[PDB]
Amino acid sequence: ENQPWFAAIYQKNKGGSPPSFKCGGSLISPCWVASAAHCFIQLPKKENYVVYLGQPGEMKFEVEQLILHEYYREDSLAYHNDIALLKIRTSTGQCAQPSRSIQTIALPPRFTDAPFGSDCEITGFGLYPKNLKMSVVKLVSHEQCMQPHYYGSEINYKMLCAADPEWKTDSCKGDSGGPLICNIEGRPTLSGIVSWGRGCAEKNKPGVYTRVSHFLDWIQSHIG
Ligand code: NI
Repeated sequence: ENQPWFAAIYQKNKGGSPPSFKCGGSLISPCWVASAAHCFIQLPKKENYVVYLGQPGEMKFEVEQLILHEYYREDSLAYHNDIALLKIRTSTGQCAQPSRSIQTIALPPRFTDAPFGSDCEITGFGLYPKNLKMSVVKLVSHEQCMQPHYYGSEINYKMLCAADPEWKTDSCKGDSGGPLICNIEGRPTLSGIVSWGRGCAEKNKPGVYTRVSHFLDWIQSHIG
């Protein structure tokens, strides 16, 4: 749901109507929100979007800068390098200010003993904020995909593989997207980037997430 790190990105609608909900993101820095690049590739300009933080919510930000990954590409199977950075700012010129309703979520450690983490949950639907479920999932390596029947019994959880062009993925390519959270070292962590749409909440066919840990450098190359 709405834990202090959740950011609701909206797309400024034309005319007098109200902006519509677009895709979700995570507050990784007081001045930075991470989200899916495929939510912006069709309108790549900063001024068409407004992010909301807090409990609309407790804080309104306009995006001073919109950074899509330079190697973003959509083949007919999945979104590769599907990651985007939003530098947020208020009308008063301030960035997001920490509280008990607005906190930053931890980024993946560069290295840890159990890289996949524990109790991983994806965000997604089952059109508007709060039809959003957080479904517990099972991250897997590319070897347990395409053939999980050769590794274990079937459970009612969805399996997800890290996005990779060399290994055929076949995952839903929704028009929306959001964060994948795992518990690394006992702390909630922005582990992945998933897409929201039809076929994105289904359990029997494995899906695909953009693995945040593979972009650390890139991220920090824009945050530091
Ligand atoms: Ni890895």
